[PDB]
Amino acid sequence: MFVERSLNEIRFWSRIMKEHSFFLRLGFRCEDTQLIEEANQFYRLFEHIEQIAHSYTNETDPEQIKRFNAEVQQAATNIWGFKRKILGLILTCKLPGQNNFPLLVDHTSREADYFRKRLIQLNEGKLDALPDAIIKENVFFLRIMADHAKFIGHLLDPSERKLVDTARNFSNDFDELMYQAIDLESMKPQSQTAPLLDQFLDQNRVSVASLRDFKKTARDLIEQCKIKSIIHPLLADHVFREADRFLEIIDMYDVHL
Amino acid sequence: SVMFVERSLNEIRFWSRIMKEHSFFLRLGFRCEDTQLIEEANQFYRLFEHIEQIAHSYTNETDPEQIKRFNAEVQQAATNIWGFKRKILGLILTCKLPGQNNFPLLVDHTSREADYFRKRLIQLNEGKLDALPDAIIKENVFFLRIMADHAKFIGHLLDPSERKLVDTARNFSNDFDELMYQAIDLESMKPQSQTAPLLDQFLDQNRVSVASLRDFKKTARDLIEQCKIKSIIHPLLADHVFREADRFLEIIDMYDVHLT
Amino acid sequence: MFVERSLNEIRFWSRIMKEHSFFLRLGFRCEDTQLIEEANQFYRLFEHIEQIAHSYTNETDPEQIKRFNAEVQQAATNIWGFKRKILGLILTCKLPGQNNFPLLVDHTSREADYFRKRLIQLNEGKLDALPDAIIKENVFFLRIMADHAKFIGHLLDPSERKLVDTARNFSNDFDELMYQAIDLESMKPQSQTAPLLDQFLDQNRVSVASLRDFKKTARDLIEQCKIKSIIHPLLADHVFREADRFLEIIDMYDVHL
Amino acid sequence: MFVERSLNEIRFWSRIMKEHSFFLRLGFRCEDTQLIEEANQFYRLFEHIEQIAHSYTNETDPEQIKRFNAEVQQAATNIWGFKRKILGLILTCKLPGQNNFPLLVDHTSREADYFRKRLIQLNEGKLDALPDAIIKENVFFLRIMADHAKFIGHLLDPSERKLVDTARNFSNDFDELMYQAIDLESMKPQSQTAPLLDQFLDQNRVSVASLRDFKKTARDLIEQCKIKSIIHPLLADHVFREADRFLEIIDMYDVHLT
Amino acid sequence: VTSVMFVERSLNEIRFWSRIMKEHSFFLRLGFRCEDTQLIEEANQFYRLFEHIEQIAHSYTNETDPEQIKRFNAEVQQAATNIWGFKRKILGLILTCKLPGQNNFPLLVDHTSREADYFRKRLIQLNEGKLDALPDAIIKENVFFLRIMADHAKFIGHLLDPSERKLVDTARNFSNDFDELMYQAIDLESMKPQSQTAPLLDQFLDQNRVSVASLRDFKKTARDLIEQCKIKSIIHPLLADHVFREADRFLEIIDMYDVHLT
Amino acid sequence: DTGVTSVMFVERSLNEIRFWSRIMKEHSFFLRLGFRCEDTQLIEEANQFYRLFEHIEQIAHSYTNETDPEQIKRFNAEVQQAATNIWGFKRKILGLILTCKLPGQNNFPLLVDHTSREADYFRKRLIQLNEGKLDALPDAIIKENVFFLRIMADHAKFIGHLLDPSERKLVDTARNFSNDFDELMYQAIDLESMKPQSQTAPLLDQFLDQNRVSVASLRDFKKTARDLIEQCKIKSIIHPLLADHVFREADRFLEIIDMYDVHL
Ligand SMILES: [Fe+3]
Ligand SMILES: [Fe+3]
Ligand SMILES: [Fe+3]
Ligand SMILES: [Fe+3]
Ligand SMILES: [Fe+3]
Ligand SMILES: [Fe+3]
Ligand SMILES: [Mg+2]
Ligand SMILES: [Mg+2]
Ligand SMILES: [Mg+2]
Ligand SMILES: [Mg+2]
Ligand SMILES: [Mg+2]
Ligand SMILES: [Mg+2]
Repeated sequence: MFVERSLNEIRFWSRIMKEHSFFLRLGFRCEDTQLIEEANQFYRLFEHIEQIAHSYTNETDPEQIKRFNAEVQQAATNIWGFKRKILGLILTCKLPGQNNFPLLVDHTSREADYFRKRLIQLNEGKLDALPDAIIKENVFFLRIMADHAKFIGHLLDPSERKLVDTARNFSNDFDELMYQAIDLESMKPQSQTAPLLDQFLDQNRVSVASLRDFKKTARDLIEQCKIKSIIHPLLADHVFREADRFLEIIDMYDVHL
Repeated sequence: SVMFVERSLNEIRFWSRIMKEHSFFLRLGFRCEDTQLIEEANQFYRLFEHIEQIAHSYTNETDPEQIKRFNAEVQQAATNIWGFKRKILGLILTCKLPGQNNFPLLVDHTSREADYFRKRLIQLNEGKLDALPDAIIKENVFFLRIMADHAKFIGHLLDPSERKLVDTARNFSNDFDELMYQAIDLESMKPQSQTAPLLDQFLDQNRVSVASLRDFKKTARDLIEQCKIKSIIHPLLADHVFREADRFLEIIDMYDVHLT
Repeated sequence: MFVERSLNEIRFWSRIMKEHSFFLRLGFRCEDTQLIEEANQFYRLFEHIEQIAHSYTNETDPEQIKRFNAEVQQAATNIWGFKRKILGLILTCKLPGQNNFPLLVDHTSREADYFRKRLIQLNEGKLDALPDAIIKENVFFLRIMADHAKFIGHLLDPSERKLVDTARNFSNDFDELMYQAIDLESMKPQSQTAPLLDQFLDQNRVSVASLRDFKKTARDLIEQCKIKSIIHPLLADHVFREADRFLEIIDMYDVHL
Repeated sequence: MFVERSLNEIRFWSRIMKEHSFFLRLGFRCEDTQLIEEANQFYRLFEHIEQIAHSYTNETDPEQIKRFNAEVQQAATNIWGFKRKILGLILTCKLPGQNNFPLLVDHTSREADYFRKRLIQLNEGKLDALPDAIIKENVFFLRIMADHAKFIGHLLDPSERKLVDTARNFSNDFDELMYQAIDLESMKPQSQTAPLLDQFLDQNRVSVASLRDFKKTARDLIEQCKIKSIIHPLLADHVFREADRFLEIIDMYDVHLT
Repeated sequence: VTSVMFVERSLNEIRFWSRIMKEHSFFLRLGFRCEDTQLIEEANQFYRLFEHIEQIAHSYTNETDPEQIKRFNAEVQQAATNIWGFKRKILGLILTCKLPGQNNFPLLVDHTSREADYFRKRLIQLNEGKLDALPDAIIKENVFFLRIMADHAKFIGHLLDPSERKLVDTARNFSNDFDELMYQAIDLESMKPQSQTAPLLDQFLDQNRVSVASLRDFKKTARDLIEQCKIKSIIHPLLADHVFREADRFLEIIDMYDVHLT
Repeated sequence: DTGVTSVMFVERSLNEIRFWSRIMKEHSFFLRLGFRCEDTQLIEEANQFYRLFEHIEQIAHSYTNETDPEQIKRFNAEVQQAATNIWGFKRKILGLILTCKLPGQNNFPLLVDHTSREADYFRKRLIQLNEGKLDALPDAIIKENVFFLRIMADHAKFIGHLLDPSERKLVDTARNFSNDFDELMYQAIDLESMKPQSQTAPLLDQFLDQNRVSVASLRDFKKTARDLIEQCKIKSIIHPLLADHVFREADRFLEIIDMYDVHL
């Protein structure tokens, strides 16, 4: 259902790109003034997109929404190229002193691209059949979960030994499920049977729910200032919502099967 | 031009032998009632053995045009064995062959190796070999997975009573899992991650690991040849994975030099 | 009670022997026709024996059973001898490309032996004092438990990382209980105090009950084609019953104590 | 030797405090304008101190060296206060968005406290006798090493998995050496025998050597951009130089013990 | 009222650690060589001294005249000092290898004397009207006790028969777990007074309590298994009980402080 | 080659008695050390065993390869009764500890049982000698490794447990050896079950090979720890003579491994 889904995607992901520019900005060196401005530009861009998405509704004219999709797709492409650009400066050591992790940069670029791609599937009636969506969403989100588990463990203060270790065991849980998901993807279309796919979702579910439960707790502790970390609480909430979205997808794909 | 000829003969002398051996290994995994599948495997064995013989008869003086035609026929043999491995996998995954003995990972593994070969031939035939930074990343992302799978197969095919070597295999298994992920990340970070320093460190880190597995596979192979250890690894399988490890090592050293 | 016991043993173990003959035949190469024919021979002979034991009842003439015992006890000596001949051929590498694990072969042979000597026990009335019994069965069966955890781990498709790992944890669990059993053994009969034996039995039960559930779970998943393995739906059922059986014995030993 | 040792200590630790000033400012948010310039002030104070230290010689009037020590002591007290104040802002979440690890702020404050305490010992004639120094230096420095291994592992890009895991193994190695150090410490003066302290120095030396070498290597790969991290090259050379001084101390205690 | 709280606290402190110092006297005597008779005799007098101090501590009441309790604190603190000196003398003898054959872990001797020292310093706090405020109490007590629980896990693991592999593995896990909390506690402590926020202190207590409760259960079960003869060890049943009571003490303190913080 | 694997009746006898008599004598001291001071029956009974094996060791050392095979044969049967006696004593002690009849004593039950296994092995070896039934090489290889890999795995726990827990590095090293030999022992058990099929020269050669690297390494670790204890350089409750006692036992296992390797 094109209008339904378009707006869901955009409401969620544009909040994400908006938040991304804030985080990337926090990690720029103070003197990198052009990059700080770009970041602020993209901040307001996606902020604006966000407001527009919320002001639409299921009863909005499909054509108007197709144009919005096309427009949001172009913003998703522009934040993407911006992230790449930062990645190349960091990776060539052009920004000594800077505090963006290359992996987080690449990470946020993959989500931007997940976003632009989804918009194209929508505007093209090229959504995926259930067998393909189960594999591709999982292969995608399981890497994203594994990434978050490392961001948290890296941004936790090293004195927080027990929570650093807990995030470490989540970073290994998802490293390993991502690999099962990579194998399952190579064995397609042969792997794409009812019983293999149901088991695959079954097994991912218990972890994601656990991780989601963990990001929530972590978020509340950070907000209450109960732990030591360089984790901005908006970041903690952000990865919580990404986890929570993965879990909804997993649960709805398990209903469709 | 003559170097198109070298490179095609090297690729075929190596991978044709691998495709022929795959046919043997897969058939060894078949239940004794699967005569069609068994006979199909034997056909592919005969086919690639014959492709291998031809490839060792041609030479660096051979007409580039007859080499180019050999490539397209060999590339079609590759497409077909790939097609056949895919059908075996389908069957395993739907439990059509209860009692069969081929790991589905092994069936996808060898089928991945047929695809590698397929695409290399096309690359040569079009004169479309990758630039150094893409080759490096592409060859490794692929071969590090292969080494990772090897280490698992060895570990699963060793007899559970050979605790020390099973444990060693699992340590290798763990390292190449780790190296594949580093390569998946590099790959995602490309072209930004394709700088001289990053790629030299990537290859350096890989080389120490690959040479060590290479040595373990050889030592394993010598032991299985003399019945010094307990397993269900046919000696030729031990030799096969040792050869593919050696191949990978030469390629890394190749690129290492091209860059350094 | 000599009769109920014999038939219980024979009804259970003959099926185990029938089943080995079939598992072994699948490791045999297609060229190895004499081995295949002999294995199908032991399959047919224990199946026949299964059938005979399901026809008898606790009413049956003692002597007609004391001689069914000796019959069957010969059949178990013979299958034992055959699993041994397979072992020798495997260990000197005269059958390259076969798919039976030497550990598997020595393991069937140990089970086969166990049966042989139990029948002897039943006919000689040399059945074990309770303290000696608890230590003997547990040593034997813990080891069987420890091998099974390995066979499961090795015969699962390597792409089943989560499940391979679970089997490995069990494997280590049971190696540990066995080494504990072994030390109690050497400490016998000094170690054969009621509380020591009661603590022994308690520790082992938690693990055996775990693994039993795992096996049941795994079997159900392979039957349903939910997981990637080269474990036969029958083999999984086979180790489940041996697990199940061992738990019966443990529970009964705690009761008589 | 009062002058020698003062100058040695000052030349080393002044560069260290100057470097902290730089790392701390990198961790501040851009609107933290007063923090940034307070950091830049210490940067300068200590560069100047470093310059003066480097221009005096073993032959300088002890009375001027004594006064320099006292001047340096106060500078070290003030940056220690500055470090603590920053610790307080962070721990009460007054600075969201900032990127200085509280552990790192605490750690640099512990280094400042060490510097300042060594200047007092110097000026008072109250340096430790050997068996006390051995235990005290090691208890202190082994902790410095455990932290550094954790800072390295955290500041490494998460995708640098082999290097992340090597750093963790070093963190684990040093936690364990530090706890051994803490029990020896509790067991003193009884544990202060030549044999126990000889073996202490020996166990410790080998991981300090490996760690120094890992730091050298990390520094060189970062300088050459061969790996991914958020570790300024200078932070790499810095911890490398703290590892090296610990190792020089171990070697000189070992010589004295023998 | 306030004098009554001085008295209550003094007698709680003394009732508890007088028992501990006494038992330590026994434990250490058990680990001496049979030919070390002067040491054994000296251990035997300390047992008897704390036995009597414990007796008197249980006969005094909350109604006891504070001046007398004060005099009692001072004398028992002199006894604490004296057994500390003894424990340290022994540690010396061992670390200079002069008792080949003895069976007391030097870590244990040193552990016992840290508890002797704790007891001696609590009594001076009580007598001088100088108890820790809540923020410092919370950090000083956990720092002390976390090290104690860590040591205990080690002793259990070393004193279990090696054939008890599962139980040795649980002790060792608990040991690792408490090394970890101890080291969190040492970083919190260095970050004081900045780290002394109600929020950071509440989480510190919560995180420690999960562990201490869990080890407390374990030490009780182990104690019962040993009294019942169900497991193989060289752990005197009383020693198991002793370390259970110290865990229980520590869990009390965490609850009383969680309460007073909330 | 120092006689450990000799098949000459006299030489092998003296070698075995010289070595194991000293071992049992030292067990008599170690066991005594773990008794409560009030258990004087035990203390006295241990001192007597200490005295017996001390005596036997001096006599073994007085005999030569030239001594009359009839004397040696009677000596062996005496020494064999002695070994049966100390074995029963150790089992008695074990029984007392397992019924918790001695609260506060310090001998591990695994240690007591382990000393009774070394005793039983002395026992059975002298019976082989007198009856003329030393094992053929493929059996000796399996049987000795199974016995001695267990001895080695027990020792690395004895060291693990008797080191002060504040020696974290060394206690961790002990544990790694302990796990290695657990694993080597379980390999031998399987090898032993798979016999006589497994007794091929290639499988026994690999077995010994793998066994050797761990044994030489534990041997070296035990010599090093011995020297650190004599010097007072580490913290433990390991008597310096216990450290040397388990070094001599590893060392002998190493001769056996190296000599079997040659013969093989
Ligand atoms: Fe995001
Ligand atoms: Fe291949
Ligand atoms: Fe079976
Ligand atoms: Fe510093
Ligand atoms: Fe205590
Ligand atoms: Fe011994
Ligand atoms: Mg994300
Ligand atoms: Mg391959
Ligand atoms: Mg079985
Ligand atoms: Mg530092
Ligand atoms: Mg205590
Ligand atoms: Mg021994």
